Amino acid sequence: LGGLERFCSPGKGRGLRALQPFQVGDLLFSCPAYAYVLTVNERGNHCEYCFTRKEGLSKCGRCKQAFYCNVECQKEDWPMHKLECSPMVVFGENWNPSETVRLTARILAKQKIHPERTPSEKLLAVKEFESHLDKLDNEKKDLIQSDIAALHHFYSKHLEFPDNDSLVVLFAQVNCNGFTIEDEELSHLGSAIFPDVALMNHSCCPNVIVTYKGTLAEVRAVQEIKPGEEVFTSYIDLLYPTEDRNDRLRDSYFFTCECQECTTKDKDKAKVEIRKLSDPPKAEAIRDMVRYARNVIEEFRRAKHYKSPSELLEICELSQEKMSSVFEDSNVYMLHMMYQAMGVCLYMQDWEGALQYGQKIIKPYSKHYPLYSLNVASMWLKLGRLYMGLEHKAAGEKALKKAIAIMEVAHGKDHPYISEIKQEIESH
Ligand SMILES: C[S@@+](CC[C@H](N)C(=O)[O-])C[C@H]1O[C@@H](n2cnc3c(N)ncnc32)[C@H](O)[C@@H]1O
Ligand SMILES: [Zn+2]
Ligand SMILES: [Zn+2]
Ligand SMILES: [Zn+2]
Repeated sequence: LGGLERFCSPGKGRGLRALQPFQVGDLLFSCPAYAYVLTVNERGNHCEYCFTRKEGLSKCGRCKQAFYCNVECQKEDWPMHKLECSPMVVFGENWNPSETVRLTARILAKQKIHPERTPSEKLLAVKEFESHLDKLDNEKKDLIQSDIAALHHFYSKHLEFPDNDSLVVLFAQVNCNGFTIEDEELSHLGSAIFPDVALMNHSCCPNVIVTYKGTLAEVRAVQEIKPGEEVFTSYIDLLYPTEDRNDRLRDSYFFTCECQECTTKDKDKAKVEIRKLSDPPKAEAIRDMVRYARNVIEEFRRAKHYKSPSELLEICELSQEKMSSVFEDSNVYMLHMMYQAMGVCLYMQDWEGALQYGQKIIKPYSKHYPLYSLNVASMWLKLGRLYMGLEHKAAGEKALKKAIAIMEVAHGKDHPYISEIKQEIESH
C-alpha cells in the first residue's frame, strides 16, 4: 500500500516505514478485517456482519442469537456464521467458547475459503505472524491447550484441524497480533485480525492511532511522520509509569520498549505524584504504596466478577483513602480507582456519581496521556453525555466539542461517531 513500506527494524523484527510525509490527522492506510467476531454482549446492538450500530436489527431465525441490518448482511455473514448458528442451539447453555477460540475458528475458516493473499495482507500475511512460541512458560502453554481443547469441542463440524499442535503456533500468533475493536466510549465490541496493521511496532510515544469504521481498521497520524521514519502505534494504555508499561509489554508481547519515554522516564515523576506535606514521605513509604496500589488494582480486577456494585465502590473509596495519605489526587494509581468507581456508577445508572468522578479525573487525565489520546477523547465524551443527560447544556457542549477535537484527528472529520456527537449538541 502506497507511501509506506515493510522493512527490517533493527531489534524490532519487521516494521512499517514512510516513503512520503504524513501530517497530523492524515490517513496512512485502511485495512479491512481478515477475520472478526462481534462480542457476545453486543448482540442485538450491532450488525454481526458490518458492525453497524442500529435499532431495526433482524434476528437469525435459526439461532435467535445473531442480528443483521438486512438479509444481505445476513447472507454475507453466513460463511462465518455457519460455525456457531446450529452449535449455539444444539449445545444450548453448554455453548461457552472464549472470544479467542471464536476468532481462531474464523481464521481457520477464512484459510479454507480464501487460501490466497487477502486485500488485508498487502504487507504482512497471517501465516508470517510472530508467535513467540519458544518463550512461553508452562502456565501459558497450558492456557493455549485449554483454548485448543475448546476449539475441537465447539468447532469440529466444518473445520479440518492442522498438523499436530501447530494450533499452539496459531493461538500464540492471534495473542501477539490480535486486535480488539472498541467504540467511541472505548467499550468492547469484538475481536479481529488486521494483518497489515499488525506490522506496526510499538512506541509509548506513537506517531499513529488505530480506529475502526465498522470492521475496517484506520491508521491516522497523531504526530508528523517524515520519509524514512518508522510508523509506530501503542499496544498498551499510556497512563502508567515505565515499569508498569514494560511489565504489561513483556507479559503480553514478550519485549521491552526502549522508546524516548521508556529511556528518558521523564513523565514518571508526575505519574506517581507524591503529596508535598510537612515532613515529606520516606523513599520506602513511596515504594510500599506502589506495591499496595498495584495489588488493589488486581484485587479489583478479580472482585468485579464476584462482588456487588456497592461493594466495588467501597473497594474504590477505601483504597483511595489509604493512598491519599502519600499520593496526590493527580497520581495515576488514584486516577485508576476513580476511573473504576466512575465505571460502577455508570453501570448502576448513577449519573451524578459518574459525573462527580469524571470531573475529578479529566484535567489530570488529559495531562498524563499524549496530545491525541482515545482515552481522554472517550472521557470528555462520557462527561459531555453525562452533563447533557443531567441537563447541563453549556458544560456538556464544551466537553463534547473537546472530544470532537481529538476525534477529528484519530477518527477523521467525516467519521460516523463525529456526526452522531454533532447531533447530540444540535438537538439538546
Ligand atoms: C504485532 S507484531 C509487530 C510486527 C513484528 N515486529 C513482526 O516482525 O512480525 C508485535 C511483536 O513485534 C515486536 N515488537 C513490536 N514493537 C517492538 C518494540 N518497540 N521493540 C521490540 N520489539 C517490538 C515484539 O516481538 C512484539 O511481540
Ligand atoms: Zn449490517
Ligand atoms: Zn444463526
Ligand atoms: Zn516505550
